[PDB]
Amino acid sequence: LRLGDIAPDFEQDSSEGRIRLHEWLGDSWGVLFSHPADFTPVCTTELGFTAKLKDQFAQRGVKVLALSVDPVDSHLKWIDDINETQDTRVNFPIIADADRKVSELYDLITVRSLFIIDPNKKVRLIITYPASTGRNFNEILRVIDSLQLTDEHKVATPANWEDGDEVVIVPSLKDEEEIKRRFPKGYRAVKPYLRLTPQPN
Amino acid sequence: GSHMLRLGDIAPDFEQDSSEGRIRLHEWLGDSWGVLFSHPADFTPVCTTELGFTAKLKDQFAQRGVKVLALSVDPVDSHLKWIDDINETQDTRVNFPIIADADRKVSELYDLITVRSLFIIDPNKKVRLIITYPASTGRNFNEILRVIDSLQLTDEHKVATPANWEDGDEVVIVPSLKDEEEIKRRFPKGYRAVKPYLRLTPQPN
Repeated sequence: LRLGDIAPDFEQDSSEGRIRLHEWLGDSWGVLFSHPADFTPVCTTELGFTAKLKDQFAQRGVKVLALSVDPVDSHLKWIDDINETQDTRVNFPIIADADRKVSELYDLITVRSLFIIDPNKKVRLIITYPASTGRNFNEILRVIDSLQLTDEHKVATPANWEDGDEVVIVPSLKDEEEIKRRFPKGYRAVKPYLRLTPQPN
Repeated sequence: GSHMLRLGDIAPDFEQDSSEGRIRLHEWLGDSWGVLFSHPADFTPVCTTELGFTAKLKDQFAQRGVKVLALSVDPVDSHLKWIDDINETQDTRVNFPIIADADRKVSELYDLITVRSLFIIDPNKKVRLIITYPASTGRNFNEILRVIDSLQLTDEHKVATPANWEDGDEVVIVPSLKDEEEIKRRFPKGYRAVKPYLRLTPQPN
């Protein structure tokens, strides 16, 4: 699976019923989190933050699913532990991938991958962390804010950009009357290739 | 043989020209941690800002014993001109080598042939993290540092960093460690068994 590939559609059982990925997503952004097994400490804490970021995901029109190979009864029992020990409520599906169909489809055969999926079902980011190291969910939101903004405007987000920081005009946009139209907040040519503009609102 | 690198793969050695002389990767790293940053081409705005921030975190990489290399398919002369623009527009001084991969040898070897990859390399030359970001979206240098803090800690002690862990926060005892006598030795500060598989322990010294 490479960036710009279609996120392969699947049908699989889950903690919230049988799920067809593409149909469930509809026109929403997606984040598929994979976890190697239920009742694992790092993963427990990650599914905690994912549940706690319900509203943050909803604001951005992002649907979230987790994936593990353990059965539905295991997932449901694990959700009880997450809800209690992380002081939250898992609101989203954990896919029960017992037959490995979804894991093979996403080339997941210890490390775990997240896949960011756009409304046209394209993989826009693949992040793999080792088992030693839990995710930073601020970074996941900041990348989604980058992708959404750079899909809606001809900008790219610089190093250590946060929502509201100024952005660079994309290098391929070189039409000077087009640049004037598209960026009424104005821009600075710091270099021929480095053009800074306030984030379009 | 050249292929898309996976965690635990050895970061393959090479010899290549750079902005700071002809470099052999494994020899140049020695027993330090390494971060190899790729950049598709010189004079690209996101990449300019990334080499700026990378140069600003000089002290931060050196505190952690981490050596930094950039890599781009462009000659030395082009790299040196670009370093002048980076140093000036980003208010810094690039003090790490930008590899001049003009014959594409290192890019083909790392199978990087628009995205850019960073590889975190441990003392035994193993890839411990790969982050590929698309051209639209600049990296977060705070996260690269936090993951280095996680990997270094989780190599010296038998812990894993939970979600949203920062340096000095509670950690979890790796599941693979289950010998309660060994645990008692290694964690004198003690631990909370929230569940049998979720054992929280203050970050070791």
